[PDB]
Amino acid sequence: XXXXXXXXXXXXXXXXXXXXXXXXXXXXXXXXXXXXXXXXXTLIDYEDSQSRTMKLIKDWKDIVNQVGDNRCLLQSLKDSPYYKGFEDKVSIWERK
Amino acid sequence: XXXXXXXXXXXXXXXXXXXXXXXXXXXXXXXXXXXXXXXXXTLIDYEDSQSRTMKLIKDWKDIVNQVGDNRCLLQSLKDSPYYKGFEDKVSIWERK
Repeated sequence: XXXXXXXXXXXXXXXXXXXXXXXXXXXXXXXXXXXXXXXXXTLIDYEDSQSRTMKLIKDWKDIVNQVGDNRCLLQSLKDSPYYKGFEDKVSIWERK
Repeated sequence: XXXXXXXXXXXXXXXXXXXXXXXXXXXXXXXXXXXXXXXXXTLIDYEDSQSRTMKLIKDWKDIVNQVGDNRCLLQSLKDSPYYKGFEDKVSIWERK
């Protein structure tokens, strides 16, 4: 609204300013932690020679490549100058 | 997907219940998180027999009692049913 873009002009500017650093990082990091893994491990029924039953896993590269993307994304976050205030969550996701 | 939300419906109702807990707890935790930065170690100038100069510390109990309050507050957070989604930050502040 025309009245609100003036009245809130400072709150809007400061947010856009911070877009170069902490806020963009915030967004991307939240997404990385929310995703966690590329996909749930596939549950596939499998049968051996002797008639047992078992669920097995497939599509591993889909899962592993997401992990590699997340680790290199954390390395990309390690180059930000505002990393000193957010290092502690990065340690969590690093060890995880 | 429709197949997904009905298939996972058993979890969604319980996750909402979990959320009610988690939000109430989270808000309380936020207050503790906001607190930590404010405390300042006492700094004072002191002089020995031989005329050196040194800054020293006082008012220790003011600092230590806040730490005890924070640890028992974390124990109070450990009894919440929504602790399973927020355990990882509690581990940070526990070790810290």
